Formats: sequence, structure tokens, C-alpha cells
Amino acid sequence: MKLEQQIQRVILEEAKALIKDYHEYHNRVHLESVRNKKRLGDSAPDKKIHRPNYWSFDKKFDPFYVKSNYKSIARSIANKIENRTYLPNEPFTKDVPKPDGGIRKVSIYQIPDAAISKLFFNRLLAKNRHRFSSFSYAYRNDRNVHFAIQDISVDLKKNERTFLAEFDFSDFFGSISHSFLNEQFNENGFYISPEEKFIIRSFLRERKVGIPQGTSISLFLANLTCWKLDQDLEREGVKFSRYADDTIIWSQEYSKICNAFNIITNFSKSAGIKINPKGISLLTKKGLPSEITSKNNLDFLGYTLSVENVSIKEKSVKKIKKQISYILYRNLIQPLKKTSLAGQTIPANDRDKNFLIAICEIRRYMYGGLSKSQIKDYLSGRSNRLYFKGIMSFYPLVNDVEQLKQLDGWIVSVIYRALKLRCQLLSKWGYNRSHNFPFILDREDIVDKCSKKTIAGRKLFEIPSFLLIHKALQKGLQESGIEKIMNP
Amino acid sequence: MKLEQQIQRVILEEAKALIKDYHEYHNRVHLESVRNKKRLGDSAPDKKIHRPNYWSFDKKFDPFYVKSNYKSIARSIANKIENRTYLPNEPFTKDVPKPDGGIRKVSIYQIPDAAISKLFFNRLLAKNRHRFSSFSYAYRNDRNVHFAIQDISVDLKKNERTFLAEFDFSDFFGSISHSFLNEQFNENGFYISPEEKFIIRSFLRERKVGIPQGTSISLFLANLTCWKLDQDLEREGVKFSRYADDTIIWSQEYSKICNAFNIITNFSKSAGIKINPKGISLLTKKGLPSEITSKNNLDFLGYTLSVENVSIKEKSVKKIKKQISYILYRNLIQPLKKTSLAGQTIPANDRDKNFLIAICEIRRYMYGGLSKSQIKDYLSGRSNRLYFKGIMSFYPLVNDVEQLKQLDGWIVSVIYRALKLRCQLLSKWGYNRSHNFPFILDREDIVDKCSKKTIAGRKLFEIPSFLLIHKALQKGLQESGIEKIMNP
RNA sequence: AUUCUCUCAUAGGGAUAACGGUGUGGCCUUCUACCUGUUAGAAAUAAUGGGUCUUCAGUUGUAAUUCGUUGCAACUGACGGGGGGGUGGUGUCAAAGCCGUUUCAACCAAGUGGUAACUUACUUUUACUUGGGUUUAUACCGUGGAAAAGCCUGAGUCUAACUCAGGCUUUUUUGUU
RNA sequence: AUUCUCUCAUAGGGAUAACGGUGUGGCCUUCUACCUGUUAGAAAUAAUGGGUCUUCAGUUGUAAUUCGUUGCAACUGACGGGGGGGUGGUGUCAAAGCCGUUUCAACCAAGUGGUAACUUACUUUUACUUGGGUUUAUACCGUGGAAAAGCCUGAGUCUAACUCAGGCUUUUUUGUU
Repeated sequence: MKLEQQIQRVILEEAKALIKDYHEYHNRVHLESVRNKKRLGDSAPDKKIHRPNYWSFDKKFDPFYVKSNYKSIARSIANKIENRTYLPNEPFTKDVPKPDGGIRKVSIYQIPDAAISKLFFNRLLAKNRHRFSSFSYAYRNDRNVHFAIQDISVDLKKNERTFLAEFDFSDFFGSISHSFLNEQFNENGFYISPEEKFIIRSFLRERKVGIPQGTSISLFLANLTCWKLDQDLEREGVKFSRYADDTIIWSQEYSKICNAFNIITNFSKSAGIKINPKGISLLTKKGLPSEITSKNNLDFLGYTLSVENVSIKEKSVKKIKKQISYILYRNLIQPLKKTSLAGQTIPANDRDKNFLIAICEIRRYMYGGLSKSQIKDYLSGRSNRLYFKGIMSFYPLVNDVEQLKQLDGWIVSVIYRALKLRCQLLSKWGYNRSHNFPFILDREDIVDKCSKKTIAGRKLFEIPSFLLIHKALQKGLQESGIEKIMNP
Repeated sequence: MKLEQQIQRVILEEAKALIKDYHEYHNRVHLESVRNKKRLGDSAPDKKIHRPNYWSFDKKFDPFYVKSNYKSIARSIANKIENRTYLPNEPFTKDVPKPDGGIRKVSIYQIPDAAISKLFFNRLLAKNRHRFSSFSYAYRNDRNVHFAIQDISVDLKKNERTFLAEFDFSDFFGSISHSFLNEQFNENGFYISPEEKFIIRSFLRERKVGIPQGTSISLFLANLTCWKLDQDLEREGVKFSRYADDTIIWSQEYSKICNAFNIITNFSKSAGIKINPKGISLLTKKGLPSEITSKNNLDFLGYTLSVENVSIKEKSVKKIKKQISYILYRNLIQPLKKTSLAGQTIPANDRDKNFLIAICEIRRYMYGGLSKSQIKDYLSGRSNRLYFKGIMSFYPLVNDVEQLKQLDGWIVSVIYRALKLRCQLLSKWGYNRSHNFPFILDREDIVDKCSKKTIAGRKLFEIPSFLLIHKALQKGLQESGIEKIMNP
């Protein structure tokens, strides 16, 4: 297995995956444009298939070109690696505003360079896995971050008073002396072959200072740089998790968190670059007071973790409500707020097709398309497996039944109100349909009536409920674990 | 995928693997009996193919029978699990003397019971991995124990003064209250489904107190039982590793290790059972003195780990010397110490076939059959891969060049002496062969002369050297990691 | 050309129109309680078309119990928010409260100084689609072929005007279907 | 029978001799520096049969250098234990030492009170074999078939002795080869 063959394999697979993604993109756009023509009638806009802009910045960004000449590309890359002259091209970078007001520098390396990064740094991470800390993650969408969440959640329950502290490592990775990184190469038992060291130094040479964030090589260089910080924090007895440019350190003692603050400062001085807290607080059982500045809720990604429950962050709930509300608006209000209703099917005969489309869209967003019969078959024992998709697949550790119950109420209320305004607009256009099924149900009757309706023998009107799929999530986490439900 | 199909799959694979092992056993016995006939002439004994004795204690121990009726076996097992009446049969247990004077209770569950144990407890371990400690192992032959060794080794180098302590958990697992285990079932974020809880309780019910050791279910129940001991020790800042019924806890502080002793005692009291040290010492750079009782070497499995190097334990070096010495004795001395030399080829014509057989046996035991040309091809860059087998595959973390150099000298000296006694015995029989190649070389000439000799164009007389394959092992650890060399 | 093939190959050459995918339905097969017409049939069932619950907690009875708990009834306790404006009881010495009655509100909004819009969208990542595989129809990205229309340039007769040649843009059918 | 197939199946029924593997060599193909006969051949190489090194550290010169370091020479520094008995120099006021010279020792043994044995072996596990896959020969575990020998039991003539039937043990060839 020569290096050229490995490069050819990896580059071909990366380009093939990107080509499959583009194909599915334009196919999806066409299907959506068919449905949008049906929805918005003549007013419906026309399809506009885009191509990722960076594809034109360089030809090796474009997956199709790379697939065209991946053998030559890999041939030259292999020669460059063997002659120790390889240097990755410039990543197409785009700095993006962050909610704190900073900039998250997105970096897209060209397909050959990203293929090399995966091929080498995945091997390095696999071979040095036991040398790294437990909860170190590179992306904030990393599925395995949920394990860290679990840990903190468990502690926040068992420890009824936990001192926490949060930190931002953005400037560390933006400007970390490459000398420090190169010093760490032969410490802590790391196994980095000479060629792997050359590739590391080459990706660092294409850069000048800092580690490229949100990339294949991010996790390795981050763990390699932060190995001593992890070791000191582990000796202090503090528990910690780094995700992307954030770090959370929790303990049952105040002295420990203060000593961790000192450790982080000393490691920053050793690095020649500073780490700044977002900073320090105490989480306690709700109702119980606190001595230091305290907060009874911690925002960990899309989770609010408290000593009592794990819930969905308020921003995540607002986003879920935004998506459901826009589904109902797009399907039941927007088409009827257009200048003309030419080619827009009007609800009649006790059938509103737009309402079926909206309910199914909400079910896909929430359940993934599961029926309440399927979820109950899984919850009873009839079914030995349920596919977990939709929004709740991203919040598998939620255990706040009240939040889900409130969202159920909100879904029903918004369905009623949107249907009511749809009736109002329809009557404005000239169609009186208040007596028809979609518009006659009271809010306290929508769920029952919809549960009873059946089209094609399948109950496709049942209003999706968060609590049912939450029960299913709990059973599936007691049966498979986080990893299985997050990815099947 | 129904439970019966899963059970059939696992039982069939277990039985099939055991049948493959037996087939290879008797085939090896035949090949060895051919070679032994050629070696010991008429005095060579006759073949005696055995069958594992426990196969006759019950018919479900025998792989052939289990393969005969694995469908009915799995059918009944699945019904028993679904009706919550399944109880594993009695393991064929055999207490064995331990070097400390204790008894290691070997337990072999019947093939269906062991297949169920794997099927369920491997799933449990996979789904609760991140809830367990890093260096927790069930068997002392577990390959991954080497990672824990790496950790301690690294610390013992970086920390030039390390307080260590060792403990024996044998009585803990021999008698642990099953109530304590059952209490831990719903703590620490563990995910144990009701059926997995039933299987755990069933294997515990077949037992009365204690966890069956050296079994598929050992690691899960041990980690589930010791999870609070691990959490307490991790909060104390002590690092630790449990392997089978042993635990090593190390720190850079004396207070920490004493507090760990207190933690272990408290956990013992909570368990209703005592954990006793083998106990406490300081490892320091050689030459430097110590306050407390100190030792500059720690025996971790077949390793002696010191602040300066990782070496092979003295018992392991004795075992290696025993194997090499017996190879030379069996091939070059034993045949000639028989009553008659009927059918035993006598060295002549400057060719001793027995010496070729012995050198090749030593090469297999040491290198795995590698030629020095192959190892140097790998060490130069010519070859991109070398298979790592033989004795040194079990000691991949050795970095003591002096020990290997001394073993090289010992190999050459023993070869010279065994060949000399072979010449003496041959002359006693009537064959004068001191002038011939095998018996004319001085000890300072054996390696060179043998290196030059070639049969079939391949240098099969070269005296195997530990230092060459040690260099190869270091390169393969910097190129692949522990896991890759340990198992290809 | 995103196909196929050559160059000591992160770039350049050629040769052919194909390659790569998407929704629906079909078979295969993974797992799926009960009651039912009506088709076959001798009560063994299968495809079909209609319907019901299916979860969690406690109490009690019962059986096992290695003293963690476990199977079965069978009774109730939850199992679809919040807010604004009016309005009845409560429920107190007033009043918080909290029971219910009607209207308003597509969401953010239980809020902004104000409240609309938006899904190929905003974004620290807010990210994914209906167990696995394969073929009748409707398709899709690019490329190729054909036609039509418009514009520009050049040439011949030449006042006009007509004809031809080249280039550019747009729109339609197909070989993958 | 360890093969194939049936029983509401951790157990029982049947039907056939096969099933499951091992060493060697062959092709396929994964990676492999240099110099060479002698076979083909027009110097392009291929199968073959002989040979050499291939690692690490420092110094110095040189080129790059984001100031971690990196490519290339080219010089030396290691790159095959220990012990017992004699014996020479050193190397000191003696002496430890430590240079080398010869003998003894299969290992443990640089030790036990003593020193032999052992590999289907001892054992806390001291545990594995030659990159992946497949077919000419030599085989293997079990099972089946055939023959021979020995022993026991029963029956017929019966003093003996002979014949037949049944059971048990052992050893040899084969269908997988």
C-alpha cells in the first residue's frame, strides 16, 4: 500500500462525496420547486441551481475537476511528500460574525489538501487516542460532545453544588506559537512518525501562527498543544471539556476552580498567547441560595443543564418554534397573502392539502416522519427498533417533561391560530370555509379530530408531540446508548 | 433482528472458532510428531491427540455438539430470556495456584452461556464506555493494558519522584455483595436496559457472591462495581489502573496516595468486603535517595518500569532464556542423550540439520521468522511494513538497550556451549565432528560465520538479535502505535 | 464533458456521447398485538380494507426471593403552553391567589421604542430524514446533438434590397430515463 | 457422525457417507536499494543464481528557515552478556580497579543445602506465527466401509474336535485428498 494509492483513494472519496452532495442538492431543489409551484401557483418563483462559490476560486476546490484528474493530483502530491516539498494551498477562508461579536474563521482547504489532512491526522488521532483527554472535541456539532454533556449533567445532579467556569480559546488557536506546537511533538508519549511531522509542519507552514479551526487537523494540534493544560487540570482534580474554541471546567470545590484559573493563565503565558473567560459561578439546587455569584442553569451547546434536569436552551426552543411556525406560515398563510391566487388550490370539500403538507413537514422536522403508532410499538415492545431522526435526535439527553409539554401546547395553539388566519384570508378572497374540517376545530379539539382522520389508511393528520418521541428517546438511550441513537 | 437470530449467530461463531482451534491443534500435533520422529529416531514417542477434558463434563461444553444443535439451543435460550427464566449453567471451574499462594478461580462457561455473555456484556461495555475509567482491564493478557503501562512509564520519566501503591482486589470480586452491584445499576449515567439487567442478575444468580473473573462479564461488572472508587480516586488526583485482580495507583504526592488508601478502605467497607495491598513506595531516579521505603523498579506485568527505562521483568527474561535454551537442548543435546541413536541423522559434511532447526525455532520465537534483511529493509525505508510477531511483540514498550544487548550475548554463548556439548556427545557415540562447520566456530565467530552461510539463497543461520527487532519495534511504534503492532 | 484514455502529471493532451443522481410504485426481507367484513378454503391461512390500545408513578393482593428485586391482576394520578381585554364564582377583614366563561393574537412576543417578513433564507454546527438492497413510470446537474428567434461582424450584386459566411445570447424535444 | 434434515427444541428423532482443517509448491498481487554472469534481445527489459549495506548519536561544511527545525555530503562513537579456576601487563605506598591470555560450564546458575530434567510440559495470560486470497502432491480430528488377528457368550453333531450366530478390543488400505 504505497502513499500514492492512499492519496488517490482518499481524494477520490472526498470528491465523490461532494459530487453526491451536489447531485442531491439540485435534485432536492427541483422537487422543492415542483411543490412550490403547486403551493404558490403562478406567483411561485423559478428554480435557480447554484454551485458553491469557492468552486471557482480554484479548480481543486471543485469536486468534479478533482475527480477528473485525481490520479495526477495524487501522483504529484506523493512526490511532493516524498521529496519533502509539499505545502497545502491556501484554504478558502471566510471569517464569519460570532454572537459574542468575534469572528469564527471558517477555512476550507482544497479537496486534495483536505484529503491529505484526513488521511494523516485521522491516523495520528487514532494512534494517540489514549494520550488525549476524554472530553476534547474539535467541532461544536461533534456528536460525541453529548458524552461530555452527560458527564456534567450527571455531576450536576449527584453534586448538588458544583462550581463551574467557562473559557474561550479562540485567540489561542488563532495565534499559538508554532514553536510551542513543535516542542510538544516528542512529549506525553505521542507517536508522530517523521512523515506525519513533516505534514504537520507543512500545514503549519501554509499558515503562519495558529491552528486552522474547524478542519481535519484541528483536533490533533489542539490536543497536542493542550496536553499539559489537560494534565495539570486533571491533577488538580477538576473535570473539563473542550469543544471547538470553548472550555468548561467544573468541580465540587471552589479552590479547585480557582487553581484551574491559575493553571490556564500559566499555560497561556507558556504559549505566548492569552485565554480569556467568556466566567466563574456555582450551580446549586433551585431554591437553595448561594454564596458566590451563582446561576442555576448552564448553557452547554443546545442544552440548558441544571441540577434537576437537562432541557433545551431557550435559543434552541426559539429556533424549533421558528421552524414549526414558518412551516405553517409557508403552507397555510403565505400563499394566500400573494397578489393573485392563480394556480393555488383552495381548501374545499373538508380537505386542506396545505394542512396535510404542513403537518407532515412538522412531523419530519420533529419525528423524522414517525407515526405515533410506530413510537408506541417501540415503547410497548411490539417493535424492537425505532429510527430516531428529526430535531429531537439533536437533543437526546433532554429530561424536562414540562418543557416538552409546553411545546406541545404551543404547537396546538399555533396550528389553531394559523388555520384561523388562513380561514380569514380565504374568506377575504371569497372562499367561506369556517364550517369545513380544517377551520371548524376548536383548539381543544384539534389533536383528537386529527388523530381520528385517516388518509390512505394512514393517520397523517396527527399533531406531532414532543413527549411521545421523548419517551421513545429515553427507551432508546437505555437500549442502545447515545452513539446509536445519534447516528444509526 | 430477533434475539433468537442473534443468539444463533453468536453461539455458532463461538463453537466454530473452538472447532477451528481443535482442528489446528491436532494438525499441529501431527506435524510436530513428524518432526519429532525425525529428531528422536526410534526413541521418538507416539502421537496422543487429546480432547479438552471439560468437553465431557457436559455436552454443551463440546463445540462439536453445540454446532450440532445450536438452533435448538438458541431457540430455548431466547424463550428462556423472554420468559425471564434463563439461568446460566454452572461454569466448569478450576481453581489454580497463584504465585502469591492464593487461588485464581478459572471459570469456563458453556458455549451457549459464554456466547450470551459476549453478546450482551460486549454491548453493555460499548454503550457505557465513556462512563468507565481509562485504564480498567479484565484480563492481564489484555493487549490494551500496554496503554496503561505507557502512561505510568511516561509519568515515571517526567515525574522523577513518584509515589506508587499496589492493591489486590481478588477477594473483592470473589465475594462482592450482589446487592451493591444491583444498587449501582442506575447510577453514573449507566445505560442498562431491562433485559440486560435480567441477564446480569441471571449470571449473578448462577453465582451467589462475587463476580466471575476472567470471563466476558468480568469487565462490565467490575467497572460497574468500582465506579465510585474510580471517581473518588480521580477527584483525589491520583492516577490508577486496574488489571484483573490488581490495581496500581500512582501520584507525585504522598498525601494523595495515602488518601487513596483511605478511599479504598472506605469503598471496601461500603462493599462489605476487604481489599488488601500486595504496598506503598517511591520510585526515584536511580542514585537519588528516598525518604520513605523506596524502590527504583516496578513490576507491571512482564515489564520492569523505572524512572529511566522500560525493561523486561526478570521472570520474563528467565522465561525467554528458558525457551531458547530448551530449543537448543531439544534439537542439539536431547536426541543424543537417548539410549540409542537409531533413526537420528548425525551431523556430517559440515551440515547440522538440527542446528538449522534450532536457529529457525529461535528466530520464530524471537522475530516470528523475520530475516535481518527484512528488518533492515523496514528500518531503512525500503519496506513500508514489517510484521511484528514473536516474543518481542509482547514487550513493545521496552527501551532498555543494555538488557537486549546482554540477551544477545547470552544467545551466542548458549549456542556455543550447546554446540560444544553436542560435539562432545557425538564423539562419545563415535562421531568426531569438531572440525566441521557447526562445531568449529569460536564464540566470537558464530554470528559472522552464520550470517554468511546461505541455504536456498536465504540466510537461515543468522543468529537472531533482540536489538535489531527492538529498533524495528521502535520504528513501528512511531509509525503505527501500540495497537497496530500488538495485533496486525 | 463531471465518461474513457495518454503524458516523469496539484498541469496539460486527445476520443466518444455518455456518466452521476432524484420522487413514486413493484419484488426480495428485517420486526409488528388484537377484533372484524369480504376474496380464495374445508377453520390451515394469505393478500387485502376498517377499527382499538400500546407509556410512566403509587397503593393493595398474590408467586418467586440468594433479601437489590422480579411476573400477574386491578384502582386512581398525571399524559397538548403562555399572554392581553372583559366577566362569573371562590376566599379572605381587604388582596395576592385560583377554579371557569368569552374575545384577540401565524411565530419570535411571558416582548420591542415599534412589528412584520423570511426557508436554495439567518446562523459559532443549529445539523439529518422515514430499516437494508434492486427496476416500470415522472424527472434532475453537467456535457453532446437538432430546430427556432434575436443581435453583431465580413463578403458578392449594390440607391434600396437580397444572398452567403463567422461569432454571441435565449427558448424548446431526445440517448440516462 | 462434527454432514443434512424434522420435532412448540440447553433435549430428542431420523437419512447419507461426507464435513472441517494442515505442510509443501503453483498462479493472482501487496512493498523492496545497488552490482553482476548467463537465457532470451537489438541496451527495452523479464524470469532466474550469487554478492554488498540498510540503524542510531555527535562534530563540521553547505542550502532553506516563519527561528521548533529541515535535505546533502563526510569524520568517528557505540552496534552479540555474565560467572568460576589459573595467568600476564598495568597502577597504585598496598589494593579496589581494569586492559588481555587460556580453560570450565546446554539454561535457570550473577545461585541452591544440591543440580538435573522438561515443550501436547510449568504457568496469575506468559500469550501469537512468516502481508491478503485460491489449487497439484503428503497429510490430520471425527464418522462411514472393507480385511485380518485375539477374547467372551450361545446353538448343532458331540469324548475330543469341527461348523454357525452374536458381542468386545487392536492393527491396516480408501471417498476429503
